[PDB]
Amino acid sequence: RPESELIRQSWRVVSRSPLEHGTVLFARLFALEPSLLPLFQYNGRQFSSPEDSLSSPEFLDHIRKVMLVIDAAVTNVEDLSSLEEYLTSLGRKHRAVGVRLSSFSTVGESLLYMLEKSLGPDFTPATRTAWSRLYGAVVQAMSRGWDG
Ligand code: HEM
Ligand SMILES: [Ar]
Ligand SMILES: [Ar]
Ligand SMILES: [Ar]
Ligand SMILES: [Ar]
Ligand SMILES: [Ar]
Ligand SMILES: [Ar]
Ligand SMILES: [Ar]
Ligand SMILES: [Ar]
Ligand SMILES: [Ar]
Ligand SMILES: [Ar]
Ligand SMILES: [Ar]
Ligand SMILES: [Ar]
Ligand SMILES: [Cl-]
Repeated sequence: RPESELIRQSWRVVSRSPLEHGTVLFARLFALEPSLLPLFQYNGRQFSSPEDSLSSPEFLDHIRKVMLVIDAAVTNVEDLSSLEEYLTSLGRKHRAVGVRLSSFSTVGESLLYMLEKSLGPDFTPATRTAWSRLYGAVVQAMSRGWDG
């Protein structure tokens, strides 16, 4: 398709520095939905503030994990059924830790935000539409993990 190369092309520069870029996504995510912060409980303890999360190795390791799942979705953009299985399980786990399926709309806007900010003029409405569709495919697959 042409959408696939829009995604592949947009992801290139972001994918080279995954923690720097994922740190934008999370900072935006906590700015939109502060109530996500307490859901990371490493040694059953809660982050008081967003800048607290950024000092946590485990938290930063979760940013890399997110970005690796996105790298998988970009990799397999033309055949996503393969990931469907993993993604339902991923969804299950995120129900187990306290994530409300509604919070993933905030995730999508954070991912668009981060991409818009690294691409500037290159993130065209077509690029936005391409990502919104891929992210949608991801979220359908993970939401099976709440039930469906
Ligand atoms: C509101 C958004 C999210 C919250 C609060 C959240 C929270 C968590 C928590 C608490 C864990 C277990 C602790 C840890 O491994 O670091 C986890 C694991 C994970 N998260 Fe997230 N998460 C969210 C979104 C995402 C998204 C969007 C992705 C991927 C696209 C993702 C990928 C993962 C992965 C890969 C793991 C490892 C699970 C496993 O295989 O054990 N997370 N997340
Ligand atoms: Ar991320
Ligand atoms: Ar953050
Ligand atoms: Ar991962
Ligand atoms: Ar993955
Ligand atoms: Ar994703
Ligand atoms: Ar999880
Ligand atoms: Ar996320
Ligand atoms: Ar994401
Ligand atoms: Ar998205
Ligand atoms: Ar995605
Ligand atoms: Ar997917
Ligand atoms: Ar997602
Ligand atoms: Cl490259």
